[PDB]
Amino acid sequence: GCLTPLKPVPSAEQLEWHDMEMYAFVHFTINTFTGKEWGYGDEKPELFHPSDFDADDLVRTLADAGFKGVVLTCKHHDGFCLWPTKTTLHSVAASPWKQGKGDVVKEVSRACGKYGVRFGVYLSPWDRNAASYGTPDYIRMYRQQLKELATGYGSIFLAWFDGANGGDGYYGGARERRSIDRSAYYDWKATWGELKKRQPGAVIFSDVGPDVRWVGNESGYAGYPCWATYTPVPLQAGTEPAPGTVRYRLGTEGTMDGKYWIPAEVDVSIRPGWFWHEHENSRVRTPENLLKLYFDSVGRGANLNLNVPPDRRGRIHEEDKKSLAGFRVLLDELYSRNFASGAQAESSSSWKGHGAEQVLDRKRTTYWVAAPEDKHPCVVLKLPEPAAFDVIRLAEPIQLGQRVRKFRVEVRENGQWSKWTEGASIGARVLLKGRPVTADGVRVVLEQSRAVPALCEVSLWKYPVILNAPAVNYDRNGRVTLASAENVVIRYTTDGTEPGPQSAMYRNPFFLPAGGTVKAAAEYRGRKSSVTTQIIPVPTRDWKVVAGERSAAAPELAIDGDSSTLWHTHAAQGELAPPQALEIDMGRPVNVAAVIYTPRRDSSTGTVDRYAVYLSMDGNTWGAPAAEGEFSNIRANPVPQRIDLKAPVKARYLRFVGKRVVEGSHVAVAELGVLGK
Ligand SMILES: [Ca+2]
Ligand SMILES: [Ca+2]
Repeated sequence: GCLTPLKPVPSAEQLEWHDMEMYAFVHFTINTFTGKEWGYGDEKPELFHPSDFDADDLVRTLADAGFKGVVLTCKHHDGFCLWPTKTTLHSVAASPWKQGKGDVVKEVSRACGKYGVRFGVYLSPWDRNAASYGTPDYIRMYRQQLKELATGYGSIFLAWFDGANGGDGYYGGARERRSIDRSAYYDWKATWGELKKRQPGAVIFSDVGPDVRWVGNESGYAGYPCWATYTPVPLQAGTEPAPGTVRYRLGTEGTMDGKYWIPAEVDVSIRPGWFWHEHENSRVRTPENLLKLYFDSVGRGANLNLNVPPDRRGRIHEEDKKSLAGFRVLLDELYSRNFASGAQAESSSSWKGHGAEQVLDRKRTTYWVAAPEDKHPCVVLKLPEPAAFDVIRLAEPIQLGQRVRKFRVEVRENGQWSKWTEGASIGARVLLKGRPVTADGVRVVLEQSRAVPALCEVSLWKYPVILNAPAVNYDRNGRVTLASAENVVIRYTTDGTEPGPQSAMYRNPFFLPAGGTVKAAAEYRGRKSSVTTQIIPVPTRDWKVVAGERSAAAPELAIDGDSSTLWHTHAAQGELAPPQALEIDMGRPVNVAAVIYTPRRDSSTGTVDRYAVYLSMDGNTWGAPAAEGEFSNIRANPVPQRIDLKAPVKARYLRFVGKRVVEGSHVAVAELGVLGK
C-alpha cells in the first residue's frame, strides 16, 4: 500500500520531533542570579555562582516527569554564555563557579545522553552585552557561538531562535538603544544552512523557523484546530518573513491548507516568569494545571515545552519537583487503561490492505486508509463490554500529509448511538474530552477531507479524577455532612491528627454535639487530596434569643447557622447606634472557651471592631467582662473572628456587646457561635 502523499509533508526530523510530544525548557543564566527576567548586559560574571548545581539531578528530574528533550538557554538576552566560549569572557570562564571555569552546557548535554533524552539549545540572537551588536561583526560572533554549540556537545534536536528584541542594552558600555532590520540583519538562511550542515538531524525553531513555529503566545495553549501547516505573513506587508516580523497570533491555529509544514510548539513556564524567582515559589503550576496544559497543547496537535527554571542553588526547586511528580502520576493514570485495546475495528471501506484494525496498536507507522469512493468514511470500534471513559485520542500518518478537515465521534450507549464530540484537525494527535460515558461502541466519522483520509491511532482513555478537598458542612444540631464530587473515598479525623490513609472513613452524616475540629481528605486510586480543616461550633437548636433589638431585624438571624442571613439595627426609624447587645439563653450549661463572630460578606456596614462579651448563669448579674478588646483588621479582611477566653468559663447565658463599628452607625451580626473545647 504505497499511497500518494498530500503536499506538504514533514521530514524525518520533524516526525521524530512530533513523536516526542513534550520536552522542557531550562531558563538558567546570570539573570537567575540577578532576579531579572531580561538582563541588561552589565552584570559581572561574578554573579553566576550556583552552590550545588548537579546536572544529573536536573535532567533526571525532568526525564522522570516524562519530558523527552531538554532545551537549555545557553545564552539568553543578557548575552552571558553558560559555556567557556572563545567569542567573549562574559561567560562562565569569568565566574567563581568552579575553580575559574566549568561548563554548564557540557554537563547538561552529558546528563541528557546519560538518561536517553534529547538535547537542544537556545542562543539568543539579541545579545545585550556584545558591543558589536547591530554591526555585521556581531553576526560573525553569533555564527561562531552557534558553531561552538554545534561542534562539541553531541546531537542537537532543536535550536530555539527567539525573534524578540526590544532595543536598549549595555552593548559593551554603550548604554544605548540599538535597532536592527529584523527581516534581513541576521541573514538567517545562511546561518541555518550552516547549522543544518553540521547538525543534519536538528530542528529549527522560530516564529517562522523552517521546522517548528512559535504558538504565538506564552500562556500555554494552542488553538483548536491547530493545523501543522503554516504560511507566515509579515506584520508590515511586503517585508520578508523572519523571527519577529510576522503576524504571530496567526500561529495559534496555523493555516488550513498551508504551503509549508511548520508544526507548533507551546512554550510555557511552570511559573509566571521564565527564570527562577523566590517570590514565585507559591505560584508554581499545580499538576492538574499541568495536565490541563498538556491537553490544551499536546492534545490539540501541537507539542509542549514546559520551562523549569533552576534556582540560584542550581537545582529544580522542591515545589517544581512536587508538581512535576504529580504531573507524571496524572499522565500515568490517564494512560493506565486503553479502553480500545481488545476491541474490534470495522470500517466503511478500506484500501489495499490498510484495514481498520491498524488503528489499535497506537503506532504512527501503521494506519488505516479509506477508499477514494465513499464520501462519508467511518471507523467503528466495538468493545468487549460497556466501559467507563471520557477521552478519545486520534492520530493520522502525518508522514503522508494532513488530510482530515471536519470530523465527528459518536458513542453507543444502552444500545443506541448519539453524537459525543467533534472537531476539525487531527495531525500528529488530538485528545478530545467529552461527557463521561459508559459505552461499548465508538464511531469516528470523517466528514470532509482534501485527500483520501487516513488514521493511524484510535484509542480510548479515562481522564484522571480531580480530587477536590472534601466539603465539610454542619447544621445547628451538630450533624456533620461530608461531600465531594462523586466516586471518592473520604477519610476524616475529629481529634486533630491529619487524615492518614488508615483514618476513619466517611459513610453517612455523623454527630459531634460538643464542638470540635474535623479534618477530612479525599482518596482515589492511591492519590490523595488537600486536607479540609473545619472547626464545628456548639449546637444552637436549644438557643433562644433573650435580649436584642427587634424593631429592625429578627435577632434569631444571628444564631440561625446561615452566614447569608443578617441581623442588624438599621430600621426605617433610625440607624440606632452602638453599643448593641445580644443576650442568649443557651438552654443548657455549656462550658464555653471561645466566641465566634461572623460578620457580613458583601459590605463593611455594621461590622464590629471593638467588642465586649459577658458571661453569666442567670442573665441578671454579668460582672466584669468575660472578654474584651478589638477586632484588628476586620475592615479589609471581614472573616469570622475568634475571641479566645483568657480562661474557660462554664455558663448558660452569653451577652455579646458590639461597642462600636467600622463603617456606618448600626450594628450587624451575620452569625454568632460558641466553642467549648
Ligand atoms: Ca497504527
Ligand atoms: Ca445568620
